[PDB]
Amino acid sequence: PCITILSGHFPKETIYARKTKELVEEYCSIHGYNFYYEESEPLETEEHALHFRRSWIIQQAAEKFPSTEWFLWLDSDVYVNPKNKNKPITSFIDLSDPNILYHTFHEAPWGSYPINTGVKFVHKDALEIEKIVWSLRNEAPWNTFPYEQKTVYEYVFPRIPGRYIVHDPYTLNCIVKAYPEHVKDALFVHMCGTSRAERDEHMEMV
Ligand SMILES: [Mn+2]
Repeated sequence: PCITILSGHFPKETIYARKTKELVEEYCSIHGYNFYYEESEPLETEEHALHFRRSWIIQQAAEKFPSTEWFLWLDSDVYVNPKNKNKPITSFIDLSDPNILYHTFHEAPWGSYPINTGVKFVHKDALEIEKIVWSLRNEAPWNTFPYEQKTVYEYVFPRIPGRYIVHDPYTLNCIVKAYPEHVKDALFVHMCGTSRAERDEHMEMV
């Protein structure tokens, strides 16, 4: 399928995010995926609004790449494992069921929520849903942690029974501290919960 990977970060001075951007862009070039990257400074800078911004950036990606079938959001703290950069996304996940609108990933047993949306596949037919997710950013309880992640799991999922899958995260949302043993074989490696300087240091070793 036509896949558009999207992400974003501000400011440009944040080195780890420059590096993850580079690796994602390279990965897209290898497999012919579209790549959308939001470099603008957010107008709403509170923690909740920052987390929700992915559901606004997806519309940017849809406008730029109208032929997209699958949108793939990656946090700026996610990168493509160099060992696996020559392998397409479809070698790791089956996107053939026409009924699915979201592919998401758990973070068990080490995490704190049933899904981790640092990596999130959204079908083109869920763009109007993402518009709703964005609209909920300033309404309780969706404006409370974990924000868009809670909104997807607790607002969206109940309303689309059978049209989402929660997958093991070992290859596609491979949280570094939680699944160190799987990092080597992952496609998407997720530097979740760590500081900027810690991320800079990790990326230097990549
Ligand atoms: Mn993250």
